[PDB]
Amino acid sequence: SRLNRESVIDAALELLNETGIDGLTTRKLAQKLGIEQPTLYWHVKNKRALLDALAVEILARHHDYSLPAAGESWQSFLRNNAMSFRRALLRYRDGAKVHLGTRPDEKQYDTVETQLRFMTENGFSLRDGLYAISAVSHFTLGAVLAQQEHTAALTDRDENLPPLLREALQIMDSDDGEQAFLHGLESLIRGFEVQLTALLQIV
Amino acid sequence: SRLNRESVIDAALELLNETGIDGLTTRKLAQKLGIEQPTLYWHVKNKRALLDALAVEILARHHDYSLPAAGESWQSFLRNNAMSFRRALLRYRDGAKVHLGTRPDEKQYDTVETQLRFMTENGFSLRDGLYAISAVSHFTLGAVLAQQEHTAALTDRDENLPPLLREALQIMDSDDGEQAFLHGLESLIRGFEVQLTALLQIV
Ligand SMILES: C[C@H]1c2cccc(O)c2C(=O)C2=C(O)[C@]3(O)C(=O)C(C(N)=O)=C(O)[C@@H](N(C)C)[C@@H]3[C@@H](O)[C@@H]21
Ligand SMILES: C[C@H]1c2cccc(O)c2C(=O)C2=C(O)[C@]3(O)C(=O)C(C(N)=O)=C(O)[C@@H](N(C)C)[C@@H]3[C@@H](O)[C@@H]21
Ligand SMILES: [Cl-]
Ligand SMILES: [Cl-]
Ligand SMILES: [Cl-]
Ligand SMILES: [Cl-]
Ligand SMILES: [Cl-]
Ligand SMILES: [Cl-]
Ligand SMILES: [Cl-]
Ligand SMILES: [Cl-]
Ligand SMILES: [Cl-]
Ligand SMILES: [Cl-]
Ligand SMILES: [Cl-]
Ligand SMILES: [Cl-]
Ligand SMILES: [Mg+2]
Ligand SMILES: [Mg+2]
Repeated sequence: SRLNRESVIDAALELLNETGIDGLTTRKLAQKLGIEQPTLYWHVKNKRALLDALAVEILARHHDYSLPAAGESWQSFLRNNAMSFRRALLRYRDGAKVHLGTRPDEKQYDTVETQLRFMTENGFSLRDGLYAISAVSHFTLGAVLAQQEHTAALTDRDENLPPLLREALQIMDSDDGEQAFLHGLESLIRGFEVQLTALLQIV
Repeated sequence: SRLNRESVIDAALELLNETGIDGLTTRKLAQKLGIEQPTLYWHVKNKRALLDALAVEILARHHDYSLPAAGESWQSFLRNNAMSFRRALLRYRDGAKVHLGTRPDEKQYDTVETQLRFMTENGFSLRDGLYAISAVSHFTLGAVLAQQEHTAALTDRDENLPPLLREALQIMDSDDGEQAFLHGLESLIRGFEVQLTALLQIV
């Protein structure tokens, strides 16, 4: 079939949902595109190059809150950005693992620069603005990977549970982690705010 | 060589540091133990069972702040627990990926039950206590995986960087993520505290 960049990425994402990141191979992508492995090679040099592109294209296609709205507070921006980032990572099997270890791509430079600038224009130093963006990013990726990797490992396999653990697993498994993620996200944003507002005051 | 559980785990962790989680195979563990693959099989049924055990044994051996000190505040306990958890995950190559998707093991039941009880005895509901423990856990795992997966992907490969990104990458890469992790950890703990102290007050 068609091997332009957009068609390759469509087929790779389709394959990702069927196989997960570990079982995703260029050999299985060739089968799905109806081509021989050396044909695919001209287009897609290895698995690493494929994963690097998927990580970019998943946010391009499905992360619709990269940028603040005109006049939006930094608190509201981080909340909306994290909810969007989370949605985009969950939309594909092993989506957080696909994002992990990447750094912003050249196609993302204007986006991420605007996010860092916006934090500095709302009274954060670059460093404190970066620490908040990194904390939100790590917390959101951690929460998604815990969800996704939990699903995954459920293709492996106690009445011996002590009672608070038993109840805690009941609670954790009552949604895709949305409740726990949103509660933690408010805690993190509020902690950022207490720090920003404090200036040089002992806090 | 010796194939008791402790010797197998010693050799597997040694192998993990040489290969990483993706390149860790029962076939390479057999070579390192000087045995045939069917000998190893009697001891170690597959990679999943090995990873599940390593995840438990890494914290058993190297996470020394599982439990609060007598009279320790919940704030201090979460901080010390997160710093210890982080140290233990970083001690082996791909250590966070080894932890990911596991749930507490039977050998960890008394430990994790004590942690959940301790949060409830410091005025959290089980649910709000679990949300704080999960947020700390997700944030810490996210921060470690970002570090570890960054190292990993550096076995793949711009003057075009816009200036705040360029400076942000300089900052991020000035340590193993310790500064950014500790700053975010204080933000999260303080947000937990503002929530706890608020009770039913609008906050
Ligand atoms: C500024 C970026 C950055 C800076 C320095 C080192 C980095 O590794 C990063 C990122 O990896 C970023 C992302 O991946 C974003 O998810 C990212 O790329 C992004 C986006 N494409 O819209 C986001 O929404 C961001 N968000 C907080 C989850 C986040 C970026 O802020 C950072
Ligand atoms: C209570 C545990 C739990 C409850 C319900 C579902 C879960 O998946 C968990 C865990 O996975 C826990 C851990 O892995 C700990 O890291 C965990 O097992 C642990 C330990 N062995 O000492 C920790 O120090 C904990 N810490 C916050 C990082 C954390 C545990 O609190 C939780
Ligand atoms: Cl066609
Ligand atoms: Cl074509
Ligand atoms: Cl195209
Ligand atoms: Cl491949
Ligand atoms: Cl990452
Ligand atoms: Cl600027
Ligand atoms: Cl011996
Ligand atoms: Cl033996
Ligand atoms: Cl033993
Ligand atoms: Cl294997
Ligand atoms: Cl996990
Ligand atoms: Cl109890
Ligand atoms: Mg990123
Ligand atoms: Mg765990």
